[PDB]
Amino acid sequence: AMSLENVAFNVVNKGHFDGQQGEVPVSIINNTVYTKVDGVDVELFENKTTLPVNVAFELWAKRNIKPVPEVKILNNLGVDIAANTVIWDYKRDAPAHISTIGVCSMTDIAKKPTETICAPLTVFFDGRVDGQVDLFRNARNGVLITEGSVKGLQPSVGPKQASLNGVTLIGEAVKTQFNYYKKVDGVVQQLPETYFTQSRNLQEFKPRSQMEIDFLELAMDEFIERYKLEGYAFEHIVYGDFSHSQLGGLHLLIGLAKRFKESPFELEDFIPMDSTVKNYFITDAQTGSSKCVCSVIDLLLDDFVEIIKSQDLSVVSKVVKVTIDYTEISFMLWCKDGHVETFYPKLQ
Amino acid sequence: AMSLENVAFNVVNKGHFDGQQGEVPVSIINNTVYTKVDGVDVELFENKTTLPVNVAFELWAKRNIKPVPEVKILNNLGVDIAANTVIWDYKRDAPAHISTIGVCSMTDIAKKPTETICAPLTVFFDGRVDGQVDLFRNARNGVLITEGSVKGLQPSVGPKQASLNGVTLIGEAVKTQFNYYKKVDGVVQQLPETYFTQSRNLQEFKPRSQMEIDFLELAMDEFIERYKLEGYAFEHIVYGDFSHSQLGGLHLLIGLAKRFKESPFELEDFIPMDSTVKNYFITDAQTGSSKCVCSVIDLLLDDFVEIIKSQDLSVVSKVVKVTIDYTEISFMLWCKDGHVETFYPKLQ
Amino acid sequence: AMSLENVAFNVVNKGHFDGQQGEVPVSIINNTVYTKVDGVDVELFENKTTLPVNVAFELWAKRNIKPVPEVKILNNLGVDIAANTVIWDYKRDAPAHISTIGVCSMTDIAKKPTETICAPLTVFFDGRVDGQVDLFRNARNGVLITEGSVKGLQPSVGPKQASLNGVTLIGEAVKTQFNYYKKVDGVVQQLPETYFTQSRNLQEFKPRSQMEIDFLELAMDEFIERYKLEGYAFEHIVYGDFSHSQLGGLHLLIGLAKRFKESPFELEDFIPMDSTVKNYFITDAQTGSSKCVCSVIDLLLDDFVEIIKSQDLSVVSKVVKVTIDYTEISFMLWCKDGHVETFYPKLQ
Amino acid sequence: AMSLENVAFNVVNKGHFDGQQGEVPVSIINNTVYTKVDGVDVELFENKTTLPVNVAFELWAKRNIKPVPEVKILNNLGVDIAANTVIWDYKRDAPAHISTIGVCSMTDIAKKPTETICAPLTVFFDGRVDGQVDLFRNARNGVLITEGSVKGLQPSVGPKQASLNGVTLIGEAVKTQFNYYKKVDGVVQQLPETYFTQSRNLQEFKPRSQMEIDFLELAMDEFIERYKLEGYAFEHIVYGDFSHSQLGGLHLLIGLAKRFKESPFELEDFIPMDSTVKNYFITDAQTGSSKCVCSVIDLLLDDFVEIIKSQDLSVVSKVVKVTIDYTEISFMLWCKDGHVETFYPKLQ
Amino acid sequence: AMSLENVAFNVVNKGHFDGQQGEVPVSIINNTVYTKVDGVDVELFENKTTLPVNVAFELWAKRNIKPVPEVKILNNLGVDIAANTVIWDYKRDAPAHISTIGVCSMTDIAKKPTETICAPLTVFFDGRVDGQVDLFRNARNGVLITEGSVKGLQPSVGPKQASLNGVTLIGEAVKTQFNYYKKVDGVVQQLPETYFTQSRNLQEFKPRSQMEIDFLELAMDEFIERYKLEGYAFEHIVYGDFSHSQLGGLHLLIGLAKRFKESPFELEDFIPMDSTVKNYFITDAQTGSSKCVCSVIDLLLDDFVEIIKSQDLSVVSKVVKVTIDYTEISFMLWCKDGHVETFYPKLQ
Repeated sequence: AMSLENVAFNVVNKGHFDGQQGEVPVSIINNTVYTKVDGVDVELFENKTTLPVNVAFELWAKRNIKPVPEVKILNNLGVDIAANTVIWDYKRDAPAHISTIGVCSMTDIAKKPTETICAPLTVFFDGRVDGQVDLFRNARNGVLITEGSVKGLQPSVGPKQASLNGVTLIGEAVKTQFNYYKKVDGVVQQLPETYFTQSRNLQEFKPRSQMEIDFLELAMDEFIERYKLEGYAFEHIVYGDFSHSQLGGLHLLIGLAKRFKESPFELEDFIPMDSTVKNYFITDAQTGSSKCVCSVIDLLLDDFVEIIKSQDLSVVSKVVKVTIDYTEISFMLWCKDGHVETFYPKLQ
Repeated sequence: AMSLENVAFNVVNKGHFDGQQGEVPVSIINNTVYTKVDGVDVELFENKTTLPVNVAFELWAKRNIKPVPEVKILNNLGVDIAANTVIWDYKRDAPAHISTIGVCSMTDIAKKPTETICAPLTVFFDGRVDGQVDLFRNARNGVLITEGSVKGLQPSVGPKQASLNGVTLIGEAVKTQFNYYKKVDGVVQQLPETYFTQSRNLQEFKPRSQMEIDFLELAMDEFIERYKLEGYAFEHIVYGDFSHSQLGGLHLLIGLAKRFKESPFELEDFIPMDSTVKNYFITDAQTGSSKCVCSVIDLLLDDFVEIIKSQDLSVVSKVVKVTIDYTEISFMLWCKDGHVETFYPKLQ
Repeated sequence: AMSLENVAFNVVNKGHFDGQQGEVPVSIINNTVYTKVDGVDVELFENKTTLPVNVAFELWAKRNIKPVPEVKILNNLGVDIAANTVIWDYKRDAPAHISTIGVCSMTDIAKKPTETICAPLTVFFDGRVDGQVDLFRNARNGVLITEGSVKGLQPSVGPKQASLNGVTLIGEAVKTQFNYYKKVDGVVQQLPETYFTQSRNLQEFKPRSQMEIDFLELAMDEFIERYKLEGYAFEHIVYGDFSHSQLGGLHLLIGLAKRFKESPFELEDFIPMDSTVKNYFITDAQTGSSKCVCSVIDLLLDDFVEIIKSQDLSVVSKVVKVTIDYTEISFMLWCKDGHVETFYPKLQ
Repeated sequence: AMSLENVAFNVVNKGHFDGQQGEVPVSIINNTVYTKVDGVDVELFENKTTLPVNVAFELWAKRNIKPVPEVKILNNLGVDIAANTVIWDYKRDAPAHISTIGVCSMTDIAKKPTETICAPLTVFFDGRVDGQVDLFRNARNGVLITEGSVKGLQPSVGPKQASLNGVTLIGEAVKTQFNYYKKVDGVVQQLPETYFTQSRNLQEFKPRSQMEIDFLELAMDEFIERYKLEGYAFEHIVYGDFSHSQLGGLHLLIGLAKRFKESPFELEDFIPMDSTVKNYFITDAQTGSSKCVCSVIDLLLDDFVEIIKSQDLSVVSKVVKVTIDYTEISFMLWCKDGHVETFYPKLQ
Repeated sequence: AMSLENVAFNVVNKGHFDGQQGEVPVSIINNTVYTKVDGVDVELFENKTTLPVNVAFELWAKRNIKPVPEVKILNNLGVDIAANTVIWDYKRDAPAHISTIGVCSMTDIAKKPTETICAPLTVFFDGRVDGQVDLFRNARNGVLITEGSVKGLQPSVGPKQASLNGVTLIGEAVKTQFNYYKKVDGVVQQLPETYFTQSRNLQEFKPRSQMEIDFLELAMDEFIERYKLEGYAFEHIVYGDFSHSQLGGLHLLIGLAKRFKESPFELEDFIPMDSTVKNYFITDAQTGSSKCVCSVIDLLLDDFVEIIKSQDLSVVSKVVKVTIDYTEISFMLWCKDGHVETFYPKLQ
């Protein structure tokens, strides 16, 4: 019994779509959904998607309000569609997937993920919903998340953090660390050994290790001494070189966060989307040092130190592949006389 | 149980809103309403109104599909709103009235015309719908149409023609001639004795009298001779003077229709709406004779001859007030030596 | 080397996309594509589709300019996508199919119809293009058109008419009659024995048989006498009953065309798309007789006479399934005392 | 002498509409009003309303720039329209009322509030403008604000705060505390005894009592001890329970402000408008505790303590009505064994 | 004292901008200008231009309503801007020139054509307006039209036809044949000896010579015999070859008009603008013969016969430059054994 007026009633009264009966008067003007509240129009939704305004409104109302995997993880695992839910991409202000299964009549390719149209697609299954672990078992392609153990299936421990209504957090009142399972052409995959990005903000950056606490509190030369990082170019890669017109290094989010406490800078997110590696056009406000494409990754400083210290420093230029968020991230490693010159997530 | 998807289901399956249950998938993109038919979007409605697209769609679906009074009559009678129906203005491609009573939740000022908000508005009542003659009796202001007599109420015989789905016609299978009643401040008002405009097109103009048949067949001089119209300036007023840069006269639709059979002309409808008198920026294609504001009225030629022959031709300039479509239309009558020079529907 | 400026250069210089090199300055304002010609913007395309303006522009430029099957035939045969071409739907002013194969980077689901994503879709193949008969042989699902025989494949002779740039015609300088082939799940399907709709207009209707010439010339009673159609309700079904408020019958396009020569009527195409059976909200201008859903089919009068004369007239109400344009069209046959009362393409 | 170019001249030169003569060149592109300043377009106004761009621009230019009652007060008092001013709703970025009286030709229902169309509407009168106290005296329905005493009328002391150009403040250089008067059908109303919401922000929250200073400085168990609030569920209602997946309580703005100093949270304002009680979809970033509909009221903690301590705690579930901002606010009071379990502003 | 409300008042009351004082309430919604007429919005203008809606509305209201040169002539003469008028392009529904001089504050580059910014632009001057012949004399660049002689200036007799409000006509009540003058870099230029295109429609085509009357009446073979056109390929060039998939010839409008009387065809105007030579994607409905780029010129058949009979037929391929509408139109002349094979307005 789906309608625009019922989706709007649910938004107004329940904060989101909750399957409740009722209708509120709605008006659609351009890309905005309004509702009449005491004779005046109140904005309910501004469409930032490439879908029709009323269709995007319904998918946003029908979004998953439980902690879900971050869109970058789902993309890295090859998820095409979700089973009977909408994973809302809060970085793009749009649905994470083109089509739905049992969600919205306009976007639905099927009502149940058992339909033969879903067989070639990697369907996302949520073990927290009844029957979805069995639906994954029967599906040809899919990704499954669970809070606990699945009989006979070997798990992949995912990241500590998940997205709850666009807030990335490590849950204390809710579980955010999931077990991951993947099936390709009916065969359960052995998910690779992986590092995870920490998904922190520059504004509210918090250290998650004694090494990260020491990076933010110590001076550059004290930290590099304490952690035996001489010859690993942390001055360039992590701290950043602001002495020339082209900003040197600055590829770790912790280094950007440290810089941010002292002086501000403009980070232009020219491709605004969730990804393991982010690219910014950075302009340092203090010096005027800038870089059009400054690739930034948020790895735990210990994990980045482990990666850089596990590389052969005998070649001038070399690609270093690292599994991060289940995807293969290529890095460019540049050395001279057995010491690191630069190390950065490889641009195109 | 009103919804956008239900209004669209009714349009698709019933040709208009018919109160049927069901929903079709709808998408709204800009000012157009689409529906998915076999995987592709099919346009159902293009909003040409100043109302939100979904609101205008519902009012158009909920339009009156019975022969109704032409919008010019309703306007001339001071109608502000209709009771539990939508009079669709096909000349403006929009609802004839801003608000509704018991039609659409967005535009509704009341559910029943008995609500105190309707008391100061001239509500249109349709005696063909049960209980509407009683609602007119209780209404402080209103206009009533009926197919027969209402005990005690003195009728006004309206025009022969009515509008059925945008087609103005004199009904043969349906009744289009109504009795008119009006109330101002609780008091039934006597509607004036009036002429009616014939509501004809220039393209499909058909004569409705032997005088009109003779105007279209006889040459200018033999028609003026046959009907004793010498000294009444029909050469200027009805036939039109195309000899100078400013187009002379041409204020009767029959004269424009006669001209149209010999040579074409541009009629620019700069205020596109239904009205007793229409204004056009006319450009004669043959001669290049033009007039920015050429007021045109479609009176039966006999009725126009009666009006012009009932005037005193002894004054140079005089306003002549004639009741047409229940409204007083001022004409400007210009005479010299007891003969008409010009007679035209008075501008501004 | 695809670009908006190159697609626009091809439109301006070649009349459509022709793979020519070059660029013209383009501006996009709202849903319109303009080009600068001597300092002023000239409109190249108005987007009437639900796709982005630049994407719809490219698909329209890349439209098939050879005589192609009419969209109603393709839909009736279950075509989902075309192989390396765009079938443009001139009734909807939009692409006939959502996605493309090797046409446009934005709409492409594949570059070649051999990609596993195309396997479950009924791909349209054109035997007039090199390698497409082979691609049909390899396709899991598909519809093939050819100008001659394909060794081993049993053909279905299609309609005489095809669509060349939106003009439906029976080709004299070009071939418009194709052989049809269909495959469902790797298996070549036998297309049914079918009648074809004639695809004529009400305005430019031309008779295609001596029976059709006699329907338009002879009066109702002498046509029914000459062709022994007494008791088959042609007075109601084909000629139409305009005596009551609800318009009776009028389900054959030839009957509407005959009526159109005497007096005009409004046909409201509330679902504007190509289909075997069309639904119109009809208002007869002469009488005021109207019908919200008047289903109209354009069959050759001989074919309609054959269908109605091949029915058992001994039951009060019965569904009659007739294959027209490869699809099964249900009719409702109503009889009384061994005579037809009504016969109409069954609604909903 | 009202024009778009004159309204724009006033905005550019006076900061708002000031009745000054002059014109600036204006361009309208979609929902934005621009002005040419030295050959380039400078944005003057982005329309966030459901009114036409030029009409909304004029109403915003003609907004009241004196401290006015907050829109939530006006709505609670039943104000329909303002007399010869525009109360701009800065929460909705739109006019607070549909129509105007003597403001804008497009929205005006009358030029003077003495017109019979205004008689049934509750017109807002400002005693600070000459003759408005007399206009209220003569009006059938209305709300009057004054800075001082009105002869013969008994006042209602309103809130300390008013809105000056969207900034809610307790005036020091201007008077923001008004006397309120209301008339219904010619009869001056006895306005009810009421509490007022404090209209504070979460970001710039400031305590307005020693109890509020102690709530923010003391620990939970110290405050509940000092103010004898044991058994009143302040731990749940005011402090908030973040231990479970559903966020417990958190219905007072002071409690949200206290939480905000320690850790951040997402408050989703799904119905963005001014109201006595606000509803937010809250997600606690630290714990992942969330609630789709968390009703929040900003009462002075002393006023909330007075309300909760004046309730009978002997029933399991009970509705408690409290007059806040002249409106009746229903609360849900849940008790067990003579102690409060929860107390919250009642959702639908 | 220019305003949107005053431009709209002039449109409503005068049919166009007439410098009259007054204002009407206006609303702008998207690309449409509306006015309130008795409580409802009536559309005044739909913007089809790339200028802001209110700016395009003012330029259309301020359009030249006197017979003016056709836009193709102005373009061929290199006109960039008009002096104190707007030449409205009715083929593009937009101003013919980007900027104005003394017309609209938004588009104005100057108030008087004597401003140094106008010196490098070819300004159009109208000798029918006081002081414009003098402004042409002082102009560095310009085109002047006059109804009579200008002392000392050698005239160019222009075409018989001009455009009066979008209607191209040879004036009888107005003068449409002008004297043309041009200045490049202060120097009066001698305009070439030229043919003129006749500016006729396919629908309302009328012959303008005994040769043109004979082309439309006589069969192909007897016209070619009567006018001694054997060996000049009129069968291909003028009559058109519809026997093959590619439509042969058909480059003269009279030939298209003759064809149009027997059977219809689609002419796709892919570059919709006024030009000496027009390009159409033509599809013959009868045969299915088509051509993506069919260049069509409307020359008087006598003028085309004179051009083709004045060519040397001894070379296989040759470019023939003919002056038409003051511009040099290149034709491609193809011969074999002393006879014409084809002659067409040379593409790209």
